[PDB]
Parts: sequence; C-alpha cells; structure tokens
Amino acid sequence: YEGRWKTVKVEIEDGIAFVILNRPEKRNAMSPTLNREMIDVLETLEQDPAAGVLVLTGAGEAWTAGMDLKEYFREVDAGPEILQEKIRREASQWQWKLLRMYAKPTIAMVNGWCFGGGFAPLVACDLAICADEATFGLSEINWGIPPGNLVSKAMADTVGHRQSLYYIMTGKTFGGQKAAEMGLVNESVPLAQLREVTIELARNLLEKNPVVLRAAKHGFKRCRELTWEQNEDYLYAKLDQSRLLDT
Amino acid sequence: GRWKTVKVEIEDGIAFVILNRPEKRNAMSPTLNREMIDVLETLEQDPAAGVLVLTGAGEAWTAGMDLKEYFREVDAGPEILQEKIRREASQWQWKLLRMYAKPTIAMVNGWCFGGGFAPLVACDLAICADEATFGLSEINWGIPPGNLVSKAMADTVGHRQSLYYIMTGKTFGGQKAAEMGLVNESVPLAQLREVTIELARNLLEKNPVVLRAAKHGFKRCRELTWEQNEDYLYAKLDQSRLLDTGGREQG
Amino acid sequence: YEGRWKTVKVEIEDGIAFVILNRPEKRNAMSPTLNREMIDVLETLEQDPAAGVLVLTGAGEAWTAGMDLKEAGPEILQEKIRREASQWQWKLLRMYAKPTIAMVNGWCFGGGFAPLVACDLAICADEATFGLSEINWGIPPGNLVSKAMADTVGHRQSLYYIMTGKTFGGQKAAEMGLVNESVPLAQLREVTIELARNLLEKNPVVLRAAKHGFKRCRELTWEQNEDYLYAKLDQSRLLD
Amino acid sequence: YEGRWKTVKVEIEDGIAFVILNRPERRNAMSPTLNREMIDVLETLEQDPAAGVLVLTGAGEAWTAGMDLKEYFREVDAGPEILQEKIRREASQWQWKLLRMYAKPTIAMVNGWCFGGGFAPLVACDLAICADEATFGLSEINWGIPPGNLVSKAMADTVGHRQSLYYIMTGKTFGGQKAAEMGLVNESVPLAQLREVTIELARNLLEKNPVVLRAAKHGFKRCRELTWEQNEDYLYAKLDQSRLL
Amino acid sequence: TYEGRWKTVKVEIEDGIAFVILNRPEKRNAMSPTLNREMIDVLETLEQDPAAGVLVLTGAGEAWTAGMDLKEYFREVGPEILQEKIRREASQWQWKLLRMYAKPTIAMVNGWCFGGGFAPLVACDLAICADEATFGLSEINYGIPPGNLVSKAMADTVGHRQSLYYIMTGKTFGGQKAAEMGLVNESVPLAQLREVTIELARNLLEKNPVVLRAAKHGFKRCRELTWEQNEDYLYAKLDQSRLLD
Amino acid sequence: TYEGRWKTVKVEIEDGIAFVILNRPEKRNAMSPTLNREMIDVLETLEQDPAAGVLVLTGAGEAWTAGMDLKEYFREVDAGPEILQEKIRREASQWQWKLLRMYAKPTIAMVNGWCFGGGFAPLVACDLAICADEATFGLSEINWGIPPGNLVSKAMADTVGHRQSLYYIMTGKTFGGQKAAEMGLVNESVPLAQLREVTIELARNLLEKNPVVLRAAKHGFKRCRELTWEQNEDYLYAKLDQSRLLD
Ligand SMILES: CC(=O)SCCNC(=O)CCNC(=O)[C@H](O)C(C)(C)COP(=O)(O)OP(=O)(O)OC[C@H]1O[C@@H](n2cnc3c(N)ncnc32)[C@H](O)[C@@H]1OP(=O)(O)O
Ligand SMILES: CC(=O)SCCNC(=O)CCNC(=O)[C@H](O)C(C)(C)COP(=O)(O)OP(=O)(O)OC[C@H]1O[C@@H](n2cnc3c(N)ncnc32)[C@H](O)[C@@H]1OP(=O)(O)O
Ligand SMILES: CC(=O)SCCNC(=O)CCNC(=O)[C@H](O)C(C)(C)COP(=O)(O)OP(=O)(O)OC[C@H]1O[C@@H](n2cnc3c(N)ncnc32)[C@H](O)[C@@H]1OP(=O)(O)O
Ligand SMILES: CC(=O)SCCNC(=O)CCNC(=O)[C@H](O)C(C)(C)COP(=O)(O)OP(=O)(O)OC[C@H]1O[C@@H](n2cnc3c(N)ncnc32)[C@H](O)[C@@H]1OP(=O)(O)O
Ligand SMILES: CC(=O)SCCNC(=O)CCNC(=O)[C@H](O)C(C)(C)COP(=O)(O)OP(=O)(O)OC[C@H]1O[C@@H](n2cnc3c(N)ncnc32)[C@H](O)[C@@H]1OP(=O)(O)O
Ligand SMILES: COc1cc(C=O)ccc1O
Repeated sequence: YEGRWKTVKVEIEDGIAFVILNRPEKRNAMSPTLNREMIDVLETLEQDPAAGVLVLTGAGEAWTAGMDLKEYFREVDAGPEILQEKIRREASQWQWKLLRMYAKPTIAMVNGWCFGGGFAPLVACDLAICADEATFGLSEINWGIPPGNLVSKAMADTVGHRQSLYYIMTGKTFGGQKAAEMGLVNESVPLAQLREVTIELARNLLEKNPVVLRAAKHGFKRCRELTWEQNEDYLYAKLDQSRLLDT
Repeated sequence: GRWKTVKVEIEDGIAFVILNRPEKRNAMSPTLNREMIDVLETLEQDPAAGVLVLTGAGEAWTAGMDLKEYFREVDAGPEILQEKIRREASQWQWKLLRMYAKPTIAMVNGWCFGGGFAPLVACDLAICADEATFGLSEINWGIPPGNLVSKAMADTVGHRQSLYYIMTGKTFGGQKAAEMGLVNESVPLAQLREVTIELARNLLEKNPVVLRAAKHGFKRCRELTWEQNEDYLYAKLDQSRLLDTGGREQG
Repeated sequence: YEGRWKTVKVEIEDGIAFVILNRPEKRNAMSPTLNREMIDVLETLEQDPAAGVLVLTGAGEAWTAGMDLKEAGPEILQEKIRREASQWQWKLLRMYAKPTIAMVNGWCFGGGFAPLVACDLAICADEATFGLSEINWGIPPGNLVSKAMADTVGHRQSLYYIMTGKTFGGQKAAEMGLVNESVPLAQLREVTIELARNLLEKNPVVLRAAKHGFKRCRELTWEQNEDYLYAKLDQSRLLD
Repeated sequence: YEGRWKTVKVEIEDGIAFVILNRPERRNAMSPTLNREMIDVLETLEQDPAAGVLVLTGAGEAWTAGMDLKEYFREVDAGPEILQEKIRREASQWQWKLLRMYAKPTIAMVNGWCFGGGFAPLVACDLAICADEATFGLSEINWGIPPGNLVSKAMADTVGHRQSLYYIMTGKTFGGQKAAEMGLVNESVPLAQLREVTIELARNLLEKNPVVLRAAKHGFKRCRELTWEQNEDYLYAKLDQSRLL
Repeated sequence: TYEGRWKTVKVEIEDGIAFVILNRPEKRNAMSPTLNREMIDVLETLEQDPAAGVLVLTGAGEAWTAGMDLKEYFREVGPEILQEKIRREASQWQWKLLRMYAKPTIAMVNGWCFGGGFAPLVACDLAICADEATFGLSEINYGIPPGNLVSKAMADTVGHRQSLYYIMTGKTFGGQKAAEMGLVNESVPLAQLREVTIELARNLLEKNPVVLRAAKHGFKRCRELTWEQNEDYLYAKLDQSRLLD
Repeated sequence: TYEGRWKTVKVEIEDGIAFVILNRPEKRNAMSPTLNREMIDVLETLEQDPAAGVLVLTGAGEAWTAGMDLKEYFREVDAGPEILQEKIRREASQWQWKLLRMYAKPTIAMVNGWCFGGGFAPLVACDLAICADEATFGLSEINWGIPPGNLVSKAMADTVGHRQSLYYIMTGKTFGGQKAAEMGLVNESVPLAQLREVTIELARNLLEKNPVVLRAAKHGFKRCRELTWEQNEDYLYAKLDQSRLLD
C-alpha cells in the first residue's frame, strides 16, 4: 500500500485499517482524483483480510474540507456535459454507495475540519468519534449552492429536523461537543484522546463475528426505511442470511 | 389595514407576519385561514420581503383552532362545506408554508396550542420565548390531533416524548420545547425579537433561490432513500443553478 | 385472573391492568409458551371493561432477559414460533386498542426491545440494565428489535449499542429516548401509576385515535397524512 | 354560469356538470387564464349542490392541445422566476391538487386532441371515455423538454411501464382505441356516441351516495401508495369516516 | 382426516392438495365472524400439517363467497371494542395469515364473488375462475366504500381505471373479464375448473416448498421496495431459502 | 474500433447505435463474473463515447442470455471466500441495473433468443425492449431450487401484472416472444428476421431526441413510480429544470 495512491494513504495495524485522506496542503479536499482513488481503496480493502475494521481519518489539521472547488470544476468544464455524470457517480461511489452498506465495520475519526461534502462519507461510516477541537460546517449555502450529493440526507439521518435546517440554512459552524450533542457523531473527545477512543471502539468491533456484525449494521440502516410489517420479513431474512453465511 | 385578522410589517427585508386576533389569543378562524393564504400569496411576490417571521399579537402566538368560529360555518352549511374549510386551514398552515418560496421563522412569543403546531413546524426555523407555553390540548377536548399536528410532532420531537404530550395533553415551556427539538432555541421574551432578527438577517444574506433549494431539499430528502436522493438532491442543485438568475459565484 | 396462565400474571387495580411477565427463575425469558399466553392475555384484556390501561412489567429482578434460548423440530414450526412472538410483541401490542406503558423494573435484553417500544409509553428504574446482547451471542437482532431502536433512539446511538452489544442503565435509556423517563426503583410503581391514572381520565376511543395516528403518521408524507389524520379524527368522532 | 368565465364554460344538466374548456381557436391550450379559471370552476362546483358529477371536456376539435406554448411557456419563461413558480403551482392546483381527490366523481370526456400536460387532469379525473377519433401524444420530448408537472406520474398510474416509456421517449401519437387498450382511459367509442355513453356513466354515478362514493374513490387512489398493513388502518378509517359523514 | 371438524368450513385433502371449502351454501358462503374464526383455525392447522402441500380456496355450491355476512357481523356488534376484535379476525385469515402464507395457495372461484371476498381472492397467490363466475364490488350500492383490504386487493391486480370503474359503479363482471383485467390468472369453463386448478396445484407441489415460499413471498414484498432496497431484500430471501431448505 | 477489446462481450457501433453483444454463445451467453466485470467496463466506456448515442443490448448466437453461469458464477464462487461472494453479487448488480437502469443514454434490449432467470434484470433495466417471436423466456430459478436472485423479481414486478408474475415465478414455465409482449415484459415482439430492422428504426427515432432531454424524461418516469403525486410535483419539476440547465 505504501505510495500506492497520490491523495490517500492506508495504514493497516493489527486488524484496524486506517484510511487517511492525504491532501493536507489542500486540507484533504475531495478532488475527482481522490474520489477515484477512494473507490479503489474501499474495493481493495474489502478483499484484504488484514483489514477487519476501517477508520476513515484525515492527514494534518483537516478531516476533509469538502469538495475541491478547483479540481472538481477544472475537470468538469474540460469535458462535455456527460463527463459531469461520471464525476458525480465517482463521488457517490466511495462516499456512500460502497461505504454506507460496506461489508466491514467503519468508523469516522474526525480529527479536524469537516465541511460540506464531507458529511456524506461521515454519515455513511457506521460510527464516528470526533475531536472537541474539530469544526464542522455546511458551507454550501455561503458558496451559492444547496448541499449537493447526499449531504442533506446525511444530516436528515443523524441530526434533528430543526438543527439540520439551522445549519444548512445558515452555513454556521459548530464544534465537536455540539456535533455529538446533535447526534452527528457518537462521541466527541479532546484530540489528545481521539485515537485512544477510536482504537478502543475498533477493538470492540473486532471481537464480533464479521458476517453477523454486517447483518446487524446493514439491517439497522435498512430497517429505518421499512414499516414494522415489512421489517418482520426483512429482519428475519437478514437473521437467517447471517446464519447461512457466518461459516 | 389590508387584513382584518393579520398585520404585516416589512423592515430591512424582514416581513413580520403578525397574527392579529389578540382578544381571542390569535385563534385560527376560517377568516384568519383565508386571509393567511392571501398574505402568503402576497408576500411571495413582494421583492421587498426576503424572510417571513410568523408571530402573534398580544400574549399568544396562537391558542390554536378557533372552535366557535369553525362550528359557526360548518353547522350552517352542508357536509361538503367542511371539505373547503379544512382545505383552507391546510392551505396556509403547510401546503403553501412548509415548502414556502422564502425562508420562514416562527417567532413564538407566547401561547402555542393544538393546531398551532402545524404552521409552527411548517415554518423552517423557530425561536420561542422561555415564557411561552405549548400544549397538545386536543386530547382533553375529546379529539385526537386534527390536521397535520401529529405529523408536525413526528418531524421534530422524539417518538416517546411525542406520544407523551399527545396522550396526556400536558403543557411545556419554551426551554423544554427547545430541548425536545420542537423549536431551534428558546430565549427570554425580552430578547426574542432581537434574537429572531439576527437570525433573519443571516438568512437575507443568502441567495434566495439557493436557500429555497437547500431548505426544500432537506425537508423532502427525509422521505426518500439514499439512492432516491442521489437523483432528487442533484436535481435540486441543477434546478437551483438554472432558476438563480442571480449567480452562484463562489466560483 | 389468578392461576390462569403458566408464565404470566394479570393484576387489575382500579382500571390499571398489570401484566406481569412471570418466569423469575429464568429472568422472564420469552419462551414459545410465554408467547402463546401473551397473545391470550392481550386478546382477553382487550375485551375486558375492567382494564383501562395495561402496564407491562416483570416478576423478580428482570423485566425480560429476552428470548429463551433453550425453549429442533421440522422447518415449518419455526414459521409459527416466530409468528407467535411477533403476534403479542407488536402485531397486537404496537397498535393496541388500549394505552400501554412498559414498566421496566430491571434486566431488559435483546428481543425485549420489541414489546418495550410497541408499548406506547415507558418508564424504567435507574437500576435497570438494557442491552442488545444479540451481537455477543452471534446473531444480529431478531424480530423487530432493530426497528424498535430505530423508532426511539438516534441513528448513531442505535448503531453503537447494536454493533458493540454494550449495556446501559435507566438514566441513559431515558437520555437516548428509549423510554420516557427513569426513576429510582423505589418510586417506579408510583410514578407509573400516576401516569396511568392520567391516561385513564381520557376518552379511550379518542386516546386510541391519537396514539395510533401518531405512530402511523411517521410512515406517511404530509399530503398522505392530511387524508389519514382527518380520517382518524372522523373515525374517532363516529366511535365517540 | 353563462358568461362567467373567459376560457371555460359550465353547463349543468340533470346533476351532470359539463365543464368545457373553451378556447377552441387555440385548441384549448392551457394558459395561465384558463388555469386560474379552472381553479375557480372546481371550487365553485364543489359547493354547488346542483352539480353531482363533473364531466371534463373540450370545445371544438380538441380536448386539450396541452399547455399554452405562448401564454404558459414562452411569455412566462422570460419573466420573473417567482411568477413562474406561482404559474406552475396554479396549473397543478386545478389539474390534480383539487381534481385528483375531488369531492365529487369526475369523468374526462375526451372528444379530440389530447397532448402533453393534458395527461395530468386526464388521469386526475376518476374515469375517462374518449372518442376513437381522439389523438393522444406526449409530445414534450419533441419540443425539447421532459414531461412537465405530473404528466409522467399520470402515465405511471394508468399505463404499463414499457408502454409509458415508449410513448414518453418517442413522443409518437396514439388514437382512442390504443388509449383504452393501454389503460389510459376506461373506454373508447365513436365520437358520435361519446356524449351518450358518458352521460349513461354519469347517471350511474349520480345514483350513489356522494359521501360514500367519495370515500371509495379517494380510498382506492390512496391505497395504491400504502402497504396492506397500512391499508387495514387507513381503509377502515375511510369506511368509518364515511359512516360518520 | 378433517371430516366434520368445523361448522362453516370443510377441508378435504387429496394427494397433497388441501381443498379448503367455504361451507355455508344456504347463505352463499357469506363470511360471518364464526366463519372468520374457523378459517383462522383452518389456516393455522393446515400450515403445520405435512399432508397439505398446496391449499385451494373454494366455495360449496353456487357461490365462491357472497362477501361479508350482513346479518351476522351487524348482529355480534356494542360494546364498540368488540368491532376491533371482529375486524381483526376477518383480516387475520383473509390476508394477514393468507397473503404471505408459508404454502402456495390458489383461489378456485366456482361462482359468486362479491365485496369482501376480493381480499382473500387476491391474498391467495394464484387464482383460476369459471367463465360462469360473477364478481362485483357491490359495497357502493349498499352505501359503504369497500372495507377491509378490498380496495388494495383490487389495486394489486387490476389496472387503475378498471378498478375505479368497478369500485365506483358496483357493476358486475364475469370470469373472462376477471382474467382479462388481471384479477385472476385464468378463466375456464366451469366443467374444467377443478382439473385446471389441480393441474396447477400438482405443478406447485413438484417445487421445493421452502424455495417456492421465498420466491412467492419475495415477489409480493418486492413490489413495495425500491430497486436498491430489493438488492438487499431479495438476496436476503435467497440466502434465507438456502439456509432453511 | 472496439474490436478485440473484451473476452466475453463485443461492441459494434453503426451510425450512433452501439450494439452491445453478450458473446459466449458456446455457453449460451451465460453471465460469468468475467462477463459482469467486462460489462461494467463496456457501459462506463460507452457512456463517455460521443460516437454512441443509443445502446442496443443483444446476444451472439441463439441466446440472448441463458442467465447467470451456473459453473463460473455460482459453483466456483461458492468454493471461494465468503467476502468474494459479496463482490461478485455487487459486480453483477453493477452492470445489470445499477449503471443500466438509470443509464445516461437510451437503452433497448434486442432479445434475439433464450432469456432466462438472471437475464430478466438487465432486460427491464433497459428502457425499451423488442424481442423475437421465436425467443423463449423463463424464470427457471424455481426449477434449479432457488428463488429469483438479484433484481429478477423486481424486474417482473415493474413490467408484468401481479398474477402473471407469480404464475411464471412459481411454476418456472417458459413463454414465447408474443406472450412476452402481451404481458408487458417487452414493448413488442416481431419475427427474428425483422428484429434488427425494427430495433434500428426505434433507435434512430431515439437518436433524433436531445439526449439530455431524453435522459430527464426516461429517468423521471422510472423514479416517479416510487413517489406520490405531491412528491413528484417537486421531483419532476426539478428534472425539467435540471434538463433546461444541462441542455
Ligand atoms: C460542495 C462543498 O463541499 S461546500 C464545502 C466547501 N469547503 C469549504 O467551505 C471549506 C473551505 N476551506 C476553509 O474554510 C479553510 O481552508 C479551512 C477552515 C478548511 C482551513 O483554513 P486554513 O487553515 O486558514 O487554511 P487555508 O484556507 O489557507 O487552506 C489551505 C489550502 O487549502 C485549500 N483548500 C481548503 N479547502 C479547500 C476546498 N474545499 N477546495 C479546494 N481547496 C481548498 C486552500 O485554498 C488553500 O490553498 P493554497 O494555500 O494552496 O492556495
Ligand atoms: C434473541 C434475544 O433476545 S438476544 C439474547 C438476549 N438475552 C441475553 O443476552 C441475556 C442472557 N442472560 C443473561 O445475560 C443473564 O442471565 C442476566 C444478566 C439476565 C442475569 O444473570 P444472573 O443474575 O447472574 O442470573 P442467571 O444468568 O444465573 O439466570 C438464572 C437462570 O436464568 C436463565 N436465563 C436468563 N436469561 C435467559 C435467556 N435469555 N434464555 C434462556 N435462559 C435464560 C439462565 O439460563 C439461568 O437458568 P438456570 O437457573 O436453570 O441455570
Ligand atoms: C407540456 C406541454 O403541454 S408541451 C406542448 C404539447 N402540445 C402539443 O404538442 C400540441 C401542439 N399543437 C398541435 O400539434 C396542433 O395545433 C394540433 C394537432 C392540436 C391541432 O392542429 P390544427 O388543427 O392543424 O391547428 P393549428 O396547429 O393550426 O392550431 C390552431 C391554433 O391553435 C393554436 N395552438 C394549438 N396548440 C397550441 C398550444 N399547445 N399552445 C398554444 N397554442 C396552440 C395554434 O398556434 C393556432 O393558433 P393561432 O393560429 O392563433 O397561432
Ligand atoms: C361487505 C361486503 O362484502 S359487501 C356485501 C356483498 N354481497 C353482495 O353485495 C351480494 C349479497 N347477495 C347477493 O347479491 C345474492 O345473494 C347472490 C347474487 C350472491 C346470489 O343470489 P341468489 O342465488 O338469487 O340467492 P339469494 O339472493 O336468495 O341468497 C340466498 C341466501 O343467501 C343469503 N346471503 C347472500 N349473500 C349474503 C350476504 N352477503 N350476507 C348475508 N347473507 C347473504 C341471502 O340473504 C339468502 O338468505 P335466505 O334464503 O336465508 O333468506
Ligand atoms: C439465476 C440464474 O440465472 S439460474 C440459470 C438459469 N438458466 C437456465 O435455466 C437456462 C439453462 N440453460 C438451458 O436450459 C439450455 O442450455 C438452453 C435452453 C438455454 C439452451 O439449450 P441448448 O441449445 O440444448 O444448449 P445446451 O443446453 O447444450 O448448452 C450449451 C452449453 O451452454 C452451457 N450453458 C447453458 N446455459 C448455461 C448457464 N445458465 N450457466 C452455465 N452454463 C450454461 C451448457 O452447460 C452447455 O455447455 P457445454 O457445451 O460446455 O457442456
Ligand atoms: C445477478 O446475480 C444473480 C442473479 C440471480 C438470478 O436468479 C441469482 C443470484 C445472483 O447473484
């Protein structure tokens, strides 16, 4: 994995795969290059047995500062309209299509700045711990666009109706304690203890049968979309599928 | 003096829509309903108005549906009159209001009961007075919550707490309303107007069409799957770029 | 109702029907027998004018320690066994005719979460312990357990407790929104009763419309609900 | 109602309110005037006990040639955005917001051309009889737009998946017989028999209790959206609402 | 044997085919609450009976079912709460147990099918009728909208325009029209009804029962789910089938 | 030239029409994990290729497709790691409907022959379909001892009536091209000798449309099925306006 990707670094320690967004000089802004590389990282790590749990984090002071306004636009305008379709799909592909129902447990370790488009993979990640010192913001409004991709849904899934509208509509920033209070993350802790808390959580997840864990996490995310009567069918099916697959 | 039961004041781009039946604690009559439609429709076309703040005259925000004024009409006409009277209440309370073209803030200055919860939650954001008292009194009056009241709770207040207040009909204060997610914030009545106006000013700074796309998109995306939203939210983004004449000039 | 059921007791006092899960020796673990009796209990108390409100609680230290793992046959029996669990836990309970309160006096694990959340309201003891232990036993949550969490507990929290299987006490359950409130055990029965009596002062048909409407409206758009809620209100006025 | 509206006529006979789109010189294209008049028509006939069933039909050769290319699109598109959104909302308001769950039974009586945007109120009307000679078309694609407003959903509700995509994607026209065969309408008959057949259906409808008829038709259109288990609750509520009212 | 076991219903099993015979022919198999309760017991019993691999729901005499029993419902109902129970019992067998029943089910519609009979007709997986069978949603003419899951049964099997026509008019229709509309798989002469049904039952009996159950259930659920929801759901059913088989 | 490019598929473009030919006719175009991976590549490639205006999905030889490859797609995957199964299923879904159902360009299935089981997903993902009278269809899954996997049962639900769908799923009975057209599974059935001509005529019609506009129209229709009227008022107007932008 060393030197494999230009904009991401992967460090696998004893079952825990740290996936590190690695454009710290651009505050880990999500360029099309990065989107395409994160797709390869998630696919590759899915099939790597040494990666039992994934921790998504950022190099330097940012977690991610959102979409790369420059490189995204640079590539999009260099091509015909239909290029935008491909470029948008690639962002969705790693941010949540692969990530939201990922085969392996995932934890967002939010060490610093998290803006705009970063909310989608933040929520696609199963659980999330952040630094008190981290700063969040849905700054789309202040740039003259509504939240794009699945950002507004990420909010809708995790943060109350009123709170979600306040932050989307104002673009106002908030810290890690506020993010845990509003339910965006599981926990906010001082940055000095971020890695410790995250690793403790990752090892607790490593204790469980991966196939059983997958059945439980996926079934929970899906169940929110189904009625009780539909869930009776769906949730038992996931139960039974787990039993078949769990080996 | 355009409306009998509602006053509108526009200052620096903020339209204060003031429910104006204080003698009745701003209860919602069919007249009020009909006039609120006209108000929302009027203000929508008013380039001077960039944010709406929905508040009450006197001590109440609204004490809810005016039940005498409702029966006055419903029992003087055939069954089908009820259809029209309900459509009119819904029309301003949420059909126009929930997905309103312009940003909306409920400034809950006081009493908020019953049917008041629907326009409350229809309003995008809400700041109340600490001193405000809310309640879902419907149950003690012998009816389940009418109109969209129960959905308004569902959208903003946890399952357990929603059931509790619907089932018991117990009242709660602004702090507890903030706590449960019904409103954004609760502040002392003495600071309610200034707090709402600073929020309102923030919102006037935003591109209107873009704010519209953002707030509508959020409310609708709650109903859709992630994969349905991929399609819907990008559509709202692209629509916002077209309709905003405007410009989006970050870039 | 004395002596009527092997694994449950019903005790009615002045409109309040206490339904007491009664296998203390196995921490009120839910067996096929218990499931069948609970169906009978629910159907009976429905038609009994003496029960105005049901409070679902547990004998001894447990509320319920979840499905009974010991209490094998042809494949088709599993269909019936699963259906019987569902039938009382939420098919009858979630939209029950009468107001229901869970009184969580102690241990609440696994499959207990389903009737916990089907119960309309819930008060628990500070000393009670809850957990979604499924994961530690090697199954995801069965039946309606995960949806039960989805309805009451935030996304992050739900996933945390489901994925880790970590236990939490009464105060945390109230803070998460799992139950309405947590009181010391010493005051659980009194606080529960005060709530029950409050609900007993309502018109039952109206209360029913109100609590059914709210649970269903969560599933419907605002436009659907304009139709559905007014329908429930009018149905209420008919059934008076 | 004689001379009440500029672009629509209402002629009531024996409990049947014939609502006639009345711009035959513009093939009944739906302009902002017509849209606003149609709202007033719907609201008025709702409260008029003389009207027991509405028959939606068109003066001249057309049922409706769709939205007014000039007055609804071209003149508006250039004007204030906020007015555009209001104009769209007014089109919806009569075409389906009031019409799809209308208090009273509704029949579209499709005497001729039906294009584009006419498909929304077509499907909002409970039942529909067209003439064999009527021609239908989702011509939007050929005019450079996808179908606007609720037109696509009007198709989705009544015409199977492959046929809907076919007619939306090609914009090919189809006659009344094909319209009945695909499920867009209930029946197609020669134009010479259209009024008779439609009146006979209206008379059947007029024999039913209005409130019960409302509960049944509303309930059906809503139930398509709900699960069986949600429907147990909802449909029994509609039945009980019906008994109350 | 189940001979003489129930008052209003008969079960006769031949070679794995369980004929469930609605048996109040003097009352055209009207569904009283006694019949509803007995049907609950029948479904629960046949579920666990390995002799029964497929269930065929038919009616004694000239009716399949004339719908809900007017007299015996309106009788057994005061106190209000009793209606809750009676309505449940009706739903319990008609579709709560039946629609997602563990074994494959076939409606064999030999005659009259009205009103409330539509719920179990469509809960049954497949259906064959006689050309001579007559159907109608007479609820409108009795002054109630269709109750229970009747309107959804229609919504699942019959096109939008046709369902509204029949619901709003209450008009009757024969076996051939029932098949044309999609309400049943096939209409055949009465003399061929039993053997066609049996031929189909024999085909179903040849399948792996657990697999058949996954397949029929997953189809009916998938109608309610989006494609992305069904990727998850349908693989879960497949994998569940592989476990349980 | 796409000549020689993929092992198990061919692309031939004539005048804006990209014929995508499933090409294992000696295996009746059974869909192996190789063919699935390659079809993902084909669709991403053709999406960005302005020479391709409309895709026609068809089979070499006597088959359209005989369904998933029992040997390469089921048997051999079953012998592999569990986590591999996850990727294999995803890669089948990826070309069959995740890219294909809302594909950017118009699609037509040209069903020249056998179409079984797994075939039904990409059959209905394709916007339009013409088949030969001589083609034979079947949901054979039940007779191999599985329920329909992947999206097959949803493909049937979207296109074929409730009664007919259960009948064919439950019995496993085959049916011909005319009956496929009658049931709503395809748009039309013609003799095989005319299949190509009729398909190209349709494709030529489709190529006259503004692609961005055609895309909005077919996508909006598919999605509107899932939404209520009030929802569609929002969504369908968003599609119309997005179209006016990108157009
Ligand atoms: C669609 C959406 O995602 S909307 C969200 C878009 N992103 C944002 O609104 C956040 C934008 N960035 C910021 O607010 C600031 O960069 C912060 C708070 C993240 C960091 O502040 P600072 O520590 O003062 O660093 P600074 O602003 O100098 O940025 C460092 C470099 O990162 C670049 N950068 C930061 N964020 C982005 C971004 N989203 N896209 C592209 N470049 C970025 C900066 O332009 C700067 O470039 P340069 O020094 O090579 O010219
Ligand atoms: C499908 C689902 O519901 S997920 C499973 C959810 N439930 C659980 O994880 C709980 C399992 N049980 C426990 O963890 C413990 O019994 C506790 C914490 C509830 C209480 O523990 P203690 O106070 O130490 O008492 P203890 O464990 O000895 O319980 C005594 C009896 O209860 C029985 N019991 C408790 N829960 C269950 C159960 N869920 N199934 C079967 N038996 C149970 C024990 O087997 C034991 O039986 P015995 O006396 O014949 O040997
Ligand atoms: C979303 C939408 O609704 S997109 C638009 C969809 N509508 C259509 O495609 C139909 C367009 N119209 C036509 O194709 C034809 O007019 C037909 C087939 C209906 C009738 O054809 P003809 O009998 O030959 O009449 P003709 O085309 O000359 O129209 C006669 C008058 O009606 C007008 N007219 C017809 N349709 C419309 C329309 N949709 N909007 C505005 N005016 C219309 C014509 O402009 C002409 O008026 P004018 O001479 O004052 O300019
Ligand atoms: C809620 C719902 O399901 S809506 C009610 C649905 N049913 C209907 O609309 C039709 C009711 N019945 C009929 O129309 C006719 O009985 C038919 C067409 C089924 C058969 O007609 P006929 O063969 O001429 O027989 P007839 O009308 O004499 O009925 C025979 C007996 O069955 C009884 N019966 C038939 N249907 C019902 C019913 N739904 N409920 C109670 N009794 C019924 C009749 O009252 C009659 O009783 P009797 O001889 O003991 O006095
Ligand atoms: C979920 C799913 O998709 S399960 C798969 C469902 N598919 C089916 O039920 C169809 C299976 N195939 C058949 O029934 C037949 O092969 C038919 C009707 C399509 C064509 O029959 P024929 O013309 O007699 O050709 P035949 O059966 O000899 O097939 C030719 C070769 O294709 C292979 N083949 C055909 N279908 C498949 C398939 N689905 N998977 C793997 N290999 C296949 C055969 O094994 C044979 O291989 P061989 O020559 O290497 O031994
Ligand atoms: C496209 O993948 C699959 C298709 C099928 C069709 O029956 C079954 C299992 C699968 O994995």
